[PDB]
Amino acid sequence: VAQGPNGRALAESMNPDLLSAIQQHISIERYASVTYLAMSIWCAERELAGFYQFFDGEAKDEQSHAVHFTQYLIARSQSNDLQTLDAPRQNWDSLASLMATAFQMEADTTSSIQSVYALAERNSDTRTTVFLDPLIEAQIQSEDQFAYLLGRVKFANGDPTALLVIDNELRAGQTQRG
Amino acid sequence: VAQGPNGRALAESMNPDLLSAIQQHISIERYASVTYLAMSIWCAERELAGFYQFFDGEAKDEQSHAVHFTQYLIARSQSNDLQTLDAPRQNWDSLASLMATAFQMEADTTSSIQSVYALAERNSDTRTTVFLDPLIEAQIQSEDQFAYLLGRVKFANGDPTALLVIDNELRAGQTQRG
Amino acid sequence: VAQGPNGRALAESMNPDLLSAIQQHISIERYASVTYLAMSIWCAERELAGFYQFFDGEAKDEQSHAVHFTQYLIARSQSNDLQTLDAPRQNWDSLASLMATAFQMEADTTSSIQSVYALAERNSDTRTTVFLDPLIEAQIQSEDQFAYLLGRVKFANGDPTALLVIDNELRAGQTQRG
Amino acid sequence: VAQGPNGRALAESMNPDLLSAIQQHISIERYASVTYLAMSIWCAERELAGFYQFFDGEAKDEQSHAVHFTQYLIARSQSNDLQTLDAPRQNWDSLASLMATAFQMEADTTSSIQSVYALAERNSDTRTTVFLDPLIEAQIQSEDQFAYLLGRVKFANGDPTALLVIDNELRAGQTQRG
Ligand SMILES: [Fe+3]
Ligand SMILES: [Fe+3]
Ligand SMILES: [Fe+3]
Ligand SMILES: [Fe+3]
Ligand SMILES: [Fe+3]
Ligand SMILES: [Fe+3]
Ligand SMILES: [Fe+3]
Ligand SMILES: [Fe+3]
Repeated sequence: VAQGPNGRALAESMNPDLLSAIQQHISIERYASVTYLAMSIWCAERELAGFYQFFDGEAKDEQSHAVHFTQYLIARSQSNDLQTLDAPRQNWDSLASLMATAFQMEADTTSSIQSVYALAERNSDTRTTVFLDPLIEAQIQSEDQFAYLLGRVKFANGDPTALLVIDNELRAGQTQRG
Repeated sequence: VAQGPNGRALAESMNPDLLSAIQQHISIERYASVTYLAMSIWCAERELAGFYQFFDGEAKDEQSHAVHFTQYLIARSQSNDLQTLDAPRQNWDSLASLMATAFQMEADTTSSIQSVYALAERNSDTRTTVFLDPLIEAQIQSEDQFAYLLGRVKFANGDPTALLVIDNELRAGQTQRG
Repeated sequence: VAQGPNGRALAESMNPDLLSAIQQHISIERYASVTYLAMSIWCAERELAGFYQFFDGEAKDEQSHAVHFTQYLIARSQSNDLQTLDAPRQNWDSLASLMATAFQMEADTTSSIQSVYALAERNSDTRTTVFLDPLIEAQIQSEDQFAYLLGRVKFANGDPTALLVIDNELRAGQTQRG
Repeated sequence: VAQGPNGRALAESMNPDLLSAIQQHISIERYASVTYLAMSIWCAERELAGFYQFFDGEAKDEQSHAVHFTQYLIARSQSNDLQTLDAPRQNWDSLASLMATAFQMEADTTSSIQSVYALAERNSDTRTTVFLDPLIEAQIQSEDQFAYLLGRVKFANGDPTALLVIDNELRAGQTQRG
């Protein structure tokens, strides 16, 4: 039985370019996590408690996604390589602008997964494409959700009264079209 | 015992003009169903989740009404004739405009039932007028309800803040005067 | 952040040929729905109550599948386009013949999904292939189920006694091999 | 306050032709009752226990309908006039033939109600047309039901095996399309 780069018994070798791309995607997820934390803080600074609670949960969720990817590398007997994590963006002129960055961060996370997926297909790594399938499905619902929040905030058109109403929705757990 | 046009034992013959008018009313109900689906989609596209859920339920309800009419024709030993279904309207400039079309569609559904009712009376088909009575009663409450939603949306006068408040009412199941 | 054709924030553009093919598949599902309704009616006309209840449920299910596809287009920020719906077939010489059309309609629905799937693969739209995966899986079980019902009815060889026995199975919810 | 023909306070006079027609309809219902009893007996004589139980219940139901009409005459301060009740038909060559007579008896009961209804309309007796409305509705479901039983028995085509299967359905309470 062969041993993988992390020392465990190796079911099938992984191409180093695919390994590198998974390790980088873990950084993308970790960066989304600290970005949602930064957004949580911005909302708390403006007394938007519902948005603060929503992004606090999202930061924890993105971190769970990152850890889920580190477990896949363990399961494949590959080495992890936790990287330097850049500082998040921390300043926005409005909630609409924040939510725009939020949506783009979700969409960018999906693009990263898609890039890993395409490289797995090139390498015929069916374990990885299967592993990624439910994660792409969750990204579809997250994109749908962030499009909903962004659009609802844009509909408010900067009226504080409407932003308070939406804030209370989020505090209540009303965060999707349903 | 005579057999009806659909092959079952025939309790009493139905005039072909009344049969034709019932078959056409089934199309009216099916068309209202797909119209409310189109309206559900328009609302979902604008993050008006409460209106989206309301019209999603209304599309299912109108379809149930259509099927209820197909069962009456079976019970009368008459043939059904499911027809080509036109494409619904799908574009509106505002929620007020959508709700206006919605109210008119409900009122037009009642007019169709009334036309069937009058033809049954002309033909002295008491089974059909009796069958239609509870359906007219339900139309009265649906007209009352759609007048309520339309008027409440018109009262909002296009203010996004008020439309969000109404949207949340509908998501909560608050869809009538009560 | 870019806006999609339906007005929502756009996570990733969709090729117009793939959009068109999804919109057409929605029509396929809507057409299967009204076809199963027509079959429900044919069975009710011949007092085959179990088959009537089965196809009544199947018509509702196919419609849910159609709506599920309209939600995916919303989630992708694409426009829906609800189309003219052709009239269903409504006449069969026997239950065996009806069930043959029923099986072919299920298989044809899967072919339509497969065609959408292949075009997504050509376009590298991984969101769409992932979205379609559970729906293909459900089609496998539906094909298995309709093959079971068709074959059981064919085994009956037109004996009314056996068709009554099968009818009672379906009324009892015994609709699959299990 | 005026007194009605039966001695009670009279809310509104009834035309004697309408009174006579209601009194005769009570006889129609009583005759259907003893007819279903005769049918119950014929089925019991041939060990068709499910059909025996079904018609035993139907005889009791028709009698309840008759009594319901006698209560309406009391409520209208009109006299009842319970009439000589003819002997029922008691011999049939087959269950198919019995069920044909059964369906015709139900349809004939509805015709009698319709005749009363038309005379009430001529006399503008809105109390009577309102009173009759739910009874016509119940007749629609009874006609639907007897068409179902008749057609299912005809489908059996005189095969004892299929008639036993249907008999067991009826014993189980499976007496309608559902
Ligand atoms: Fe993530
Ligand atoms: Fe996410
Ligand atoms: Fe309706
Ligand atoms: Fe309605
Ligand atoms: Fe389907
Ligand atoms: Fe299906
Ligand atoms: Fe009766
Ligand atoms: Fe009866």
